[PDB]
Amino acid sequence: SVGIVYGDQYRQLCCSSPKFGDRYALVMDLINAYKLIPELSRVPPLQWDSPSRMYEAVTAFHSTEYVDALKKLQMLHCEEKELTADDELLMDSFSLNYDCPGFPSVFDYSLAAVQGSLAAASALICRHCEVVINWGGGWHHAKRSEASGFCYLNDIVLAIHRLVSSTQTRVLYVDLDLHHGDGVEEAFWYSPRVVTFSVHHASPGFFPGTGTWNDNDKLPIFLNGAGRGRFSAFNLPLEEGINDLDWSNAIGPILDSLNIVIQPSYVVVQCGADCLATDPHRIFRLTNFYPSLSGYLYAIKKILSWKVPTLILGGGGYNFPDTARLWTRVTALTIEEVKGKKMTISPEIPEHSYFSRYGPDFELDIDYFPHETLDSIQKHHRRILEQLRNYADLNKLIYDYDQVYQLYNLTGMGSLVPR
Amino acid sequence: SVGIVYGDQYRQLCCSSPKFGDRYALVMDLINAYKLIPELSRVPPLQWDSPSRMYEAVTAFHSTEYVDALKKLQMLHCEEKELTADDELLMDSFSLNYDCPGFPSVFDYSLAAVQGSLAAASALICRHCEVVINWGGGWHHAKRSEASGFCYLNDIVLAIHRLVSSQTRVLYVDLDLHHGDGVEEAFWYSPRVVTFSVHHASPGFFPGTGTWNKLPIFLNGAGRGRFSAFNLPLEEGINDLDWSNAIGPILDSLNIVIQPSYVVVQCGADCLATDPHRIFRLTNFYPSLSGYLYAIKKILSWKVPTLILGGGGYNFPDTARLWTRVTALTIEEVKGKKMTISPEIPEHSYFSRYGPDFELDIDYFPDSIQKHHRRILEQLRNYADLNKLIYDYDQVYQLY
Amino acid sequence: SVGIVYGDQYRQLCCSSPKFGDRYALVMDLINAYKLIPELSRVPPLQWDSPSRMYEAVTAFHSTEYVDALKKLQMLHCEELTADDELLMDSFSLNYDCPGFPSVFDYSLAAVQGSLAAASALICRHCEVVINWGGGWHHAKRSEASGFCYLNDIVLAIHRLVSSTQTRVLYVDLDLHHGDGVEEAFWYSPRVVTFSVHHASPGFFPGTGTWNMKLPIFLNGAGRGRFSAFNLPLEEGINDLDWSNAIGPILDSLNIVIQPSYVVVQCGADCLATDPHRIFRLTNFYPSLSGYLYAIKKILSWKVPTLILGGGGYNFPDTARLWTRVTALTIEEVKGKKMTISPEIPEHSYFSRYGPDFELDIDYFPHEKTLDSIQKHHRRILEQLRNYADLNKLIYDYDQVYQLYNLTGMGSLVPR
Amino acid sequence: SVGIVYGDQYRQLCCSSPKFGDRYALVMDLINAYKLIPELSRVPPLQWDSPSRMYEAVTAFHSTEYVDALKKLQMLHCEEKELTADDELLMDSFSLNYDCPGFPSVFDYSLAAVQGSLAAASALICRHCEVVINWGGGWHHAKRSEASGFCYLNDIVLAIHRLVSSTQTRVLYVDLDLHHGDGVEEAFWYSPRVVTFSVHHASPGFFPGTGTWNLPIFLNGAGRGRFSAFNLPLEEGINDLDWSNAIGPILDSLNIVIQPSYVVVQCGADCLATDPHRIFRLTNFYPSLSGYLYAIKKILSWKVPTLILGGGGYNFPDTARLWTRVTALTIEEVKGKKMTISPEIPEHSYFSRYGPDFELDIDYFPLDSIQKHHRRILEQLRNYADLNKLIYDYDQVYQLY
Ligand SMILES: O=C(NO)c1cccc(-c2cn(CSc3ccccc3)nn2)c1
Ligand SMILES: O=C(NO)c1cccc(-c2cn(CSc3ccccc3)nn2)c1
Ligand SMILES: O=C(NO)c1cccc(-c2cn(CSc3ccccc3)nn2)c1
Ligand SMILES: O=C(NO)c1cccc(-c2cn(CSc3ccccc3)nn2)c1
Ligand SMILES: [K+]
Ligand SMILES: [K+]
Ligand SMILES: [K+]
Ligand SMILES: [K+]
Ligand SMILES: [K+]
Ligand SMILES: [K+]
Ligand SMILES: [K+]
Ligand SMILES: [K+]
Ligand SMILES: [Zn+2]
Ligand SMILES: [Zn+2]
Ligand SMILES: [Zn+2]
Ligand SMILES: [Zn+2]
Repeated sequence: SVGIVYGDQYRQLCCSSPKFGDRYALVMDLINAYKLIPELSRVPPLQWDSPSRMYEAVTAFHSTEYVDALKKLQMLHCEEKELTADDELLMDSFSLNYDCPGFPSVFDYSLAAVQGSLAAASALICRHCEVVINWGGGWHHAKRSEASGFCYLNDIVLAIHRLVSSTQTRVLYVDLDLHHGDGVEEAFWYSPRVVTFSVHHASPGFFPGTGTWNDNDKLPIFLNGAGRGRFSAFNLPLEEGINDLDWSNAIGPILDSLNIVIQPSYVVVQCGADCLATDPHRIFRLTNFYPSLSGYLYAIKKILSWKVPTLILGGGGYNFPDTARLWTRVTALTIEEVKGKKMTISPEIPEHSYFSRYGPDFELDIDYFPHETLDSIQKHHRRILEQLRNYADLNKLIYDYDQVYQLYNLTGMGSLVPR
Repeated sequence: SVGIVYGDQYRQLCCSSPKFGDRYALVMDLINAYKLIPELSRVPPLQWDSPSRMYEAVTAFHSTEYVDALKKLQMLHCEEKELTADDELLMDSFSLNYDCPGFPSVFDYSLAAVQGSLAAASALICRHCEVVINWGGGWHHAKRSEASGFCYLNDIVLAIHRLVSSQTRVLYVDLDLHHGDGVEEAFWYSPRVVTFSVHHASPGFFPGTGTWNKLPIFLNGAGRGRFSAFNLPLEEGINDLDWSNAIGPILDSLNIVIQPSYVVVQCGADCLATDPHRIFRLTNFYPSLSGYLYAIKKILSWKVPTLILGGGGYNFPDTARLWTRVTALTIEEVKGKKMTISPEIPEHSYFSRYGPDFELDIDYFPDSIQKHHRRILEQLRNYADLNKLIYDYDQVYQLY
Repeated sequence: SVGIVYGDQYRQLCCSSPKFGDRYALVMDLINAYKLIPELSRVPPLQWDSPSRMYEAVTAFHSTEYVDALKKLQMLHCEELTADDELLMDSFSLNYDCPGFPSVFDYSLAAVQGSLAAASALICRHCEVVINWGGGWHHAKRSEASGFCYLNDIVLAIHRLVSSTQTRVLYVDLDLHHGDGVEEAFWYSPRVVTFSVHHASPGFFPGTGTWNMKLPIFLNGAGRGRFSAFNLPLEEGINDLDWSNAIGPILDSLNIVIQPSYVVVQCGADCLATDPHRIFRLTNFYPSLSGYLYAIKKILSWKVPTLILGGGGYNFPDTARLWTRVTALTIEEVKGKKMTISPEIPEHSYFSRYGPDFELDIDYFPHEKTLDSIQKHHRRILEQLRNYADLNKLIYDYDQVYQLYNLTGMGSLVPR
Repeated sequence: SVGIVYGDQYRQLCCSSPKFGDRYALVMDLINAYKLIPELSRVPPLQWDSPSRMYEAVTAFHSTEYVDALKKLQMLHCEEKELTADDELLMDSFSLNYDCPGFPSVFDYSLAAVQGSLAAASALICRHCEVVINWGGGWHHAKRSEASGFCYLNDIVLAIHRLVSSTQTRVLYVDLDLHHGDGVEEAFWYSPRVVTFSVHHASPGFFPGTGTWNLPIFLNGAGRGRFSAFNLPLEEGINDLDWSNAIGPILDSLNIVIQPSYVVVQCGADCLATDPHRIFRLTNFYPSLSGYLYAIKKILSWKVPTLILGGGGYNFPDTARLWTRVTALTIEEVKGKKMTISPEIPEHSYFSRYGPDFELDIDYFPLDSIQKHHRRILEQLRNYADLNKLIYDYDQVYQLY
């Protein structure tokens, strides 16, 4: 069973923010227009039996004072009067400003993603679904008491906490967004049982600034967790311009090696679409092509081949029609891999009420033409495999050198694997 | 609303240089130890959506080749190998040497101050704050294609450029011991940015400008910027009261005549009597009254949106002592809210650096100007004539 | 007497082309709004007593087959072309930047009418200077339209001047572009000395007026006209002061050696810093002094009868701002009568075109060298002037040219 | 109309290089001697309103650093002194050496061909002309940042780029030169909307080395451009008839399947039997029918707006003889007006260069491999149409062979 989170009120709330507009509606209606919905189990967003129960769920990660302020922010925007000087100071102390402003539905909107991702986690735990998709979740930047990067509540952290607390259990978090998954990495910085791995662009002044090299008389180093969590936070920063094949070859062996050594009970994937070549960021050059294979589809197919219960989340993606094109192909691929059932998608966009948003071509492939020794990252592979070996030793896990070696030897790079 | 620039990454980068060490941490922790943080709105440093957007922002003033060299200098210092002869020549061509050497974070460090001061300007433009403080910025010596005086990127120029491009005039006031040459040069041809620096000048003293230039005279701008660059050089040894009487009437007449839309103040603390320069004898005393606090209170009385920046200051505990009082004064004047600072340094992480006395007061025992006033008043009349500005000449004469 | 060409029908025709729109109207109405018109003598455009007399006048330079085709082009646009018609027009470059429109012949002829009348007013001594802001079309060739120019009013005016009763004419071309049509017309003629200052670079219109690439050389005329065509190409970015210092000594030297009976000045405004070409950085400032006003003031100080023409200029309000100052300066220098121009644009029906500032100075902020000098061009040009004087058996007053250049310590550049 | 690029400055620049001498003047003076100029619309070379505009046009393909170096090379060759060691190294890094040395007009000469072919493309886009000829263009070997084979700037790539960006638009490029058209092929390697087709000699060690087997296989494009680059390499000694039958069905198949909006033809004359290469044996005969005239007549029969360019040709009078007949044929096919050309060269300034016989015909007395290439090319065209979701009659196309 492949699950997908949706509902009537859920759709309205996910489409109520000023930044993401109707993106969620385009995504779900394109999935529906390609007749995928009858193949999927609807997973209803979680609801609670009291305000105290909802508050207890959200403050499993976020501070009480931060949740109080976010609810007040919504109350204030639902009325006419402006904020007092002391209300402004309170909101500024939680970064509820700039890129994370208030709007009349800001609390309900943020809470909805939490409701959907917690429901998704519960459907994996009780083995009702082998995979669950939530295209309304994936907000990786929010911190315990701080909004960041259009993210107000961290549905990912709360979903992972539910998985890891169910009954040895380890979770592997994989972050494919253009940006570093800083909020999820920070929440589990001291926790060996949640291993985080983000691949992303990093460069001076590019948001959020972390996930890359860190005094004046020593070579830079990668921080990678602390305390009991030492060696448990992984990062691969990449330069701008990377294409499908080079991104696939960059993360593929690393993903396979993480699965071999960590042996996770659950995988959580953030699948932000802002690495597409047609995203207005224009930083990476990934596609949604499916023969010349989309880096995204290569990575998802590899993750699903492990047969580990998996949560697939959304995230960034600022070309709304092209984000829908990618996530529709991810959804079809998940059905095929899990159910063994061929899913044939017409190259022409089907009739539906958002059809006119797919112009001028009205085709499923994004409108991009890919075009092309010293840009390699073999020293990153070596650094990351040494970190994985250190993680295994610290946590008294089997490090199967022979299997990791043969994996890397498939591409002639077995010498990078440490013993 | 009074804003202040800080953040966790910002703090680590502002403390990553060899010359300034952990100064920014002492400053912000003393402000926090005196319970001033809850009175202030945190302004997060600006971040960009692509490398191209960052480059476009910095090269609004600096040349692309200089920005390229500064980034390569950081990369080269993150590897063990020595520089090649060709790379040494490249860095020399941009003065990335001597007092502006490379180190492993030199580009991220320099850019951080630009991110802070651009966010500060935007907070003023959108009216979120009436005043914004950035003690990580104020690097007034860097030029279009040249590092100078421990300054690599000119965050002040970029901030002012954002302000004027939002009829808009900016008044720039430079209180540092040293002449603010980079900012003056950037706006040498611009009448809408009036610059005014007070500083020590004497033969061989850095950077050499801001003073008399067959016979000698004062240069003061060019083209349509003629008469728009003001300077007051002072002899060594000046105390709070004489420095205050020197600058006070000039500040008041500049505001009256120019009517600025924004004021930008560089508040470098190397004029303190206890700075190792030991050139001027200013204090942080708040009843003699600190020359710094006199100037800031006067500027804030104008009720013009204002950016307050850092700069020099090489006695790090006494720089923190001064800038903590400047921050409290700004809260008082803008919000109308009394601030009571204990004369004893409160216990906190850096308490031991304030020994052996642990007081907030620094440990100190406290016709040339008339001519400069006549010259500056004449220059201001010439500036107003050239720019068709309305001003009661006998109202501004009586200030002096 | 300072004359200026205008009239009611003339204004309509000069404002009838697709490229230049109402520019001539803005120029003359700004001159009128500053109250300069009562100081000037109106010079009416020349009219003829028959079609044959008009045709004879135009074909003093242009070919009969080119004039015939230009007349037919207007006729056709007053009524599609046949394939033979299209071939005919293409053979004369009556296409691309020089297309047809319903008034193309009358429009082109009008500039000729104005500049011929201007020349006659100088010849009979009615005016000491005449201004024609509807003329100055320096690119047109004897059988070819070029660069928005269909008929060469400058060539026809110079021909009238030089054939009036040892007469030599000095032509000075200040336009951004090389004055190739005028230079070509008089290539074999020693009695018309042409001097153009301009931008030149690879691919920039029209391509001539620079090195011909043995090291490259400047071509400078041929036959009896050898050494009589002068050129100074300049790199982009030059400001008022550097342009003034570039051409000032060369102009003074040309006057000393040539001793012209008439000067003709093309004053195209596309060197302004605010022209959309954005190549040179000249201004109209008058205190840091406009290069144009510096050069006009110098030329008028010679006290030689002078024709001042327009030409390029694609920021129409800023072209009017410059040419209004040129007009006031000409009155001041010739009459000795102070002309005070208010910095605020006066009320008139084109007032709204001068926003958002509504001031007379162009809206530009000048800003800022050792290697960009052109002293070898000065040396080359003075050698050419010496060669011209020797070929034509004219006095070469070395002492005077030397003292001129030694005012800036550059007397060593002058050849013996 | 039929347009042709010329002008006095254009003529001077096109005649300023050491390799091609006054070839362009012979071509245009023979066309004029046969009284063809009144039948043709003159297309003036493009000029720009600033250096920045020129640079923007040229760097639509070429790198800024390469254009900077080519301009510097001209500057350096306009002075007396030798190059410094540092400047020699700079020029070497762009292959501005060997067969692409500097000379006093090298940048203005190279830019002139770009000016002409861009103006030719604009005349087709605005529909002033149905066909435009530029015998000063056709420099197919230059790359983004590399000079090659006497080519410094690629006027063909820049012209094709203007054509494809004008409105969906598809361009068919046909390269008849003795050499493989590698620079144009490479520029559009990833682009399905520009289909390139070169017929050429290829053999071990022969310039430039590409356009042939790479069990070896033909590379044919990449990405969305897979199957969009076509090549036909031919053995030395081939005659008019065998070359015509080799390419004739390929050309018709491409037009039927691609349905191009524009055709661009490179017509380098170094396949002539009398070219000093002496590799192929084509003629300019118009009764044995010139392979060049066969191909041009076929392409013009499609009634698609067409650009005809020059290229190689190192026997200058015989190149003029061929291109004069190409020009007369273009007028005939487009206008439907017969062009009678005397078999004897007319009197004109260059008459003495056509001795000792002074005739218009060049002075020349005139298998399983090709069938294998045809099967391969047909399979590639089927793959191209499938990948690009184009509809075509499989047997109507195969019938052509
Ligand atoms: O995706 C994110 N985090 O994972 C995230 C976090 C912070 C900021 C942004 C964001 C989005 N946009 C608008 S798209 C656009 C981008 C560049 C140019 C023009 C439009 N700008 N910044 C996204
Ligand atoms: O602040 C500045 N510009 O605004 C600036 C610019 C250039 C140089 C310096 C500087 C600082 N120090 C160390 S303090 C010290 C001073 C005197 C004796 C012993 C130590 N030495 N030179 C500061
Ligand atoms: O003045 C001339 N000869 O003396 C002359 C001759 C040929 C062409 C042109 C001309 C004018 N414009 C439009 S202005 C403009 C220029 C650059 C960018 C944007 C607008 N474009 N080309 C002027
Ligand atoms: O045409 C070309 N590319 O399309 C091209 C490209 C590279 C080189 C050459 C070239 C020309 N010549 C001299 S002719 C000759 C040929 C053989 C023997 C004697 C003289 N030699 N090589 C032409
Ligand atoms: K990521
Ligand atoms: K962890
Ligand atoms: K100062
Ligand atoms: K200034
Ligand atoms: K000129
Ligand atoms: K002459
Ligand atoms: K070929
Ligand atoms: K192709
Ligand atoms: Zn993102
Ligand atoms: Zn200082
Ligand atoms: Zn012009
Ligand atoms: Zn060839």
